[PDB]
Amino acid sequence: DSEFPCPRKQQPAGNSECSYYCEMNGQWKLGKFQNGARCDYNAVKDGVCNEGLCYASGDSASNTQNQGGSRRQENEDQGDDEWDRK
Repeated sequence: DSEFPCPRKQQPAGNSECSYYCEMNGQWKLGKFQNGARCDYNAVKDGVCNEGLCYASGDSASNTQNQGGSRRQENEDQGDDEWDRK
């Protein structure tokens, strides 16, 4: 128990995510399905989802930014063509 207040919710057929919709405290709140439903990660990894988004289990990995850069100008025209003024 942390947040997401609503009773165990009801998922339809052809599901792959876990979140729900219900009205608690006069605001639309997200609810929770049976802890660990199948995700888009069912026929590629093991699917265990709950608490608003899609989740994966069995394999985990993380990526970092080893490439990057900065740009001073995004256009070489140095103006806007929407106004069409110089």
